[PDB]
Amino acid sequence: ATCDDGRTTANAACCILFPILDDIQENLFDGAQCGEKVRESLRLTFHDAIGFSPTLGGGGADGSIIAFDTIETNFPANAGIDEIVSAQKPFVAKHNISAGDFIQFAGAVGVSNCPGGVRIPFFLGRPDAVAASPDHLVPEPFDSVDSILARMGDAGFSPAEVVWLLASHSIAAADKVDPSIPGMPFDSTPGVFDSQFFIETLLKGRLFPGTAANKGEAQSPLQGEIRLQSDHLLARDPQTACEWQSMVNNQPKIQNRFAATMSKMALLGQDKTKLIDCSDVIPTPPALVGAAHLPAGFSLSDVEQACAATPFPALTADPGPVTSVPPVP
Ligand code: HEM
Ligand SMILES: [Ca+2]
Ligand SMILES: [Ca+2]
Repeated sequence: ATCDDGRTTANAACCILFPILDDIQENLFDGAQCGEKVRESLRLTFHDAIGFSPTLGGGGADGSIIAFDTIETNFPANAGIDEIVSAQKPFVAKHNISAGDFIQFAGAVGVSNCPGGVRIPFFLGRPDAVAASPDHLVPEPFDSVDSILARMGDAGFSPAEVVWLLASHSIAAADKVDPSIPGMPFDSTPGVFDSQFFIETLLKGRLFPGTAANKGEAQSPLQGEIRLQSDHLLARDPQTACEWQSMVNNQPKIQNRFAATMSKMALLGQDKTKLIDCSDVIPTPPALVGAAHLPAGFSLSDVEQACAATPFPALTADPGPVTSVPPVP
């Protein structure tokens, strides 16, 4: 099919997505930047979709977190999610797209803004949300590895898939984990979708980045960087450690596994065969910037070898003394 200006798309239905693309790039993503709203939008795709259980209920990737926002944004596990829900609501109302479609579309478009990012498949046609998600379906950073893997598994994700989805934390920061110091990222490159998150979580912890250890927080190897306890444990757990370590300096795998598993997550509670493939609408992301490295002042001795099958790859450290991670703008 073709759109008004002759651009090819596999289905004519996808043409309605282009004005939505332009509007969000300009008015949600601050001129197609990989910034705060991109990160919050990626996070929202998860908080919307993970509200899904074959036995416990929830319609999954159905836009319920927007359509029933007063209920869902008040779940303890959804702390801080109100701001991005509130920012996205006018776009949903203004455009001719369901809330479930908009959330996943905004996430895929956002990721395409990030250097090293990957194009996530996108399907159009999710119905309006039917009911609010049940509470207690969103994993929390203080949950045990077994609890987290059981909840994600109930939703349909294997431990390896949990690792692949956690590539999202390569472009991520926290406001609620430690309320005193908002905007500390989970890796040293929160604006670059790269392997630094998997490297840095495997380093021996050194400090608590604020003035307090908070619930759900582990020791961080870097000042200005925050480490979730869930990430700390998943990096090292036998169920996940070899998968975690394999992401290190493996950009093609990070991209490929993230795209595939995000697509699967965006379809929770949905039937892809009743939807329309509009993947070709998502822009090509900019290429990776920077390279895999240990932070400056670190050596391979700082790695906590958790994978038994294979040793950590022999990365080199950035030059100079150990430095802090600047807060995200
Ligand atoms: C599997 C268990 C997970 C846990 C326990 C977890 C936990 C967290 C926490 C505590 C935050 C910080 C919230 C705050 O204080 O502001 C966060 C941020 C974030 N999460 Fe995860 N997460 C998980 C999985 C995922 C998945 C599957 C995605 C996929 C899209 C994702 C995407 C993000 C993003 C992009 C941010 C950054 C938000 C921002 O920069 O504003 N997370 N996560
Ligand atoms: Ca939902
Ligand atoms: Ca990064």
